[PDB]
Amino acid sequence: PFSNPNTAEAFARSFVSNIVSSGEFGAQGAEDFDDIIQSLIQAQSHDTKAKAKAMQVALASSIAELVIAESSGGDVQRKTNVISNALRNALMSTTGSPNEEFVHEVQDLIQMLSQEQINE
Amino acid sequence: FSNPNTAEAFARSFVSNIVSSGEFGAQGAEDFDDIIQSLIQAQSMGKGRHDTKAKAKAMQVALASSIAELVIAESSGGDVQRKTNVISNALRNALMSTTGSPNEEFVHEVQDLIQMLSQEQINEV
Repeated sequence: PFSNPNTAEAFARSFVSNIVSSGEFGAQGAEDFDDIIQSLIQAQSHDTKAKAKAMQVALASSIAELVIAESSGGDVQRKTNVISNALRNALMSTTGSPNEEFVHEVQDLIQMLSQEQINE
Repeated sequence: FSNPNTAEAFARSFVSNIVSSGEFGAQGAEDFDDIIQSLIQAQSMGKGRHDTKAKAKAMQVALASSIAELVIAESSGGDVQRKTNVISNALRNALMSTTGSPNEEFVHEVQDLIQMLSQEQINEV
């Protein structure tokens, strides 16, 4: 989905809409996701495979870190399931595919970052 | 990384340290430069209407993960410990030079991300 800058723009709009609709995040939380995803999508703009991988991981890691920073510890599993659902749905509606690898990366990153000193 | 003037200087110093290490070739150094410059622009843009502590953490993690992923991408699996040591040393010197702390929390984040990303399907060869 991060092939086309227009597909990327369309995925971002759809993901943030899925976050707003969940009822799990307030005004500021949905805005946090929007500011961060919009920034990284815009940055993702000659390409190498290595650079594409770095940008895909930067986006996955930014989403994972927001889940932790928005959560209060005990609700990380609930917010992980809500963000996983929002992601799967936006990918499926914008691409016809659920991009399970991208979702796996975000889930793995959420679990690793729940233990980093930046989040202690 | 909240101070644009510092951010830019850190980018230049870090990339200089990567080039001087001799551990990364010309393409590697180019990939690092392009990615670190994009993530600085992202750090500024990520402030949007009102900067928040949660957004600042998300953008520091995005920068750390982008560095960790290129370490994996620029090798092909084998020499990960040497490259982790060289990148950690390049980062510490660039942080000390531009801030006067080694910011070992940020460096540890990058070392943890190298460990975890070296497991992921995107990195399978």
